Amino acid sequence: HATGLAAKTVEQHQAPQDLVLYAGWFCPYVQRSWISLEEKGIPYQYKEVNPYKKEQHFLDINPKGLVPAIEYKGKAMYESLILCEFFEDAFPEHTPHLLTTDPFDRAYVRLWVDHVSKQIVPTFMRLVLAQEPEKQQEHLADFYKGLRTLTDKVRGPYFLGAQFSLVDIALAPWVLRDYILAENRGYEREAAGSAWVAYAKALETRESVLRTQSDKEHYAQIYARYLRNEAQS
Amino acid sequence: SHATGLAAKTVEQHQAPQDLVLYAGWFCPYVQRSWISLEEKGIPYQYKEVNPYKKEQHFLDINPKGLVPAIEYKGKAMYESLILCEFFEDAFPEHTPHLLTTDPFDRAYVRLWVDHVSKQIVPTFMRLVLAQEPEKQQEHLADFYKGLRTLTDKVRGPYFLGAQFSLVDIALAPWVLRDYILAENRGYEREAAGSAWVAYAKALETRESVLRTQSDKEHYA
Ligand SMILES: N[C@@H](CCC(=O)N[C@@H](CS)C(=O)NCC(=O)O)C(=O)O
Ligand SMILES: N[C@@H](CCC(=O)N[C@@H](CS)C(=O)NCC(=O)O)C(=O)O
Repeated sequence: HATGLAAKTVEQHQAPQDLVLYAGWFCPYVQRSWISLEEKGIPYQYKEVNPYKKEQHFLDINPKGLVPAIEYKGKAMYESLILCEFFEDAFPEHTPHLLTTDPFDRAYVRLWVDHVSKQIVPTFMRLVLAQEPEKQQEHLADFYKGLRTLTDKVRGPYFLGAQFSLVDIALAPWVLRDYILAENRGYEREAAGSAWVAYAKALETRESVLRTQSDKEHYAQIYARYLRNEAQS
Repeated sequence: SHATGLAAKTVEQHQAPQDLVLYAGWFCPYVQRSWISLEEKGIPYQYKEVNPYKKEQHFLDINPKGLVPAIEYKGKAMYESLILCEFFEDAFPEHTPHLLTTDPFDRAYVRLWVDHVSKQIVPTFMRLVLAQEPEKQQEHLADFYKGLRTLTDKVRGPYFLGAQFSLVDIALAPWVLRDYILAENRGYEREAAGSAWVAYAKALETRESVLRTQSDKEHYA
């Protein structure tokens, strides 16, 4: 179960609601969708899914079995980024608009969300799973490269500037987890450049992000998560 | 090096300058996705052919990654076919049809299945072209059929959502137009994927906006 401030948030979201969020406290993809709900003040019921003992209703409405998922007005959806966009569409008067209202900026947000999903997050995983120091160093260099492609475009404090957006939300969960890299894979924020130092700090101090954060897990736990993902591959 | 057939007429019809400039390659199925959306929605555009062997400096200036499709609109530029398709919905909100629908849940549903097209079906198709060994080719073809049935399990007909044409259809159509490559070179035939695939491919490749973007066929080279 969730701990820290996240435990407070879970306890405040036990009541039934039209929107049900099927979550895992540990899951960074869930955190993306959870941050969006906390940013926009959308009402939601939080249900904790134990992946080792998934309940039957969850599987009926969500047979692929991933979190996050939602049920809303009797229909179900999954995929963290799709849910983030769905919250924008389905609660149109619940500001902030995390894609902006501007058509080009919305496209630019989607482009850089894609960079997070395609480059940054997969390399984070490959670095955790790299075994030889040489392969670890190669994947760490690639992590820096992918971080720096993004920080080249960060206006500050957030990706678009003052306006928090889905680019920030897509990435923030992995900032919260980068102590794993610092403690086990030779990473330091400073080695990716000062812009990353400042942007990481901005993401991890965002109040919505803090409200979804549990106590730090151990390396063995996340490594176990990645081996389970491999086993489901 | 230029569009042919029906596509050459469409190109000829879009040489005048417009607010929206589409940087295109006639052969590119990703370009076709974005081109189809413009033709569905009646958005004014100017078509510019990018020859990949001699890219204009201005195209590289405003689009350093140098991919097509790309657009220039109001001094700003963007690329990635599906992002452009969503951009057309947002930037031209009164040009119907709304190819992701106007319903929040159905929009998410469309996004989910565009992803399955984008992340599963098209990559498998591409692994099957490049595979050379019976080993990888037999595997990728089986995978390809698996992805098609999974999709046609949800096709309502004539199109993915039913009567309403959508970005799921658009994301896949260019590879329906190209599946003769698989048929002539990799043991593929629509009929092995089920009657539903046969009908849905027919529906996609007879779509007027699709036909407008269709050049003569290329060879396995
Ligand atoms: N692409 C998905 C990834 C979601 C995902 O992989 N979630 C993991 C937990 S972090 C999961 O639910 N795995 C299924 C399981 O452990 O049984 C998304 O963006 O939501
Ligand atoms: N993910 C891109 C793929 C675009 C792509 O690969 N375009 C090819 C043409 S089919 C290209 O421009 N390659 C660069 C070149 O050949 O110069 C999209 O969806 O737009």
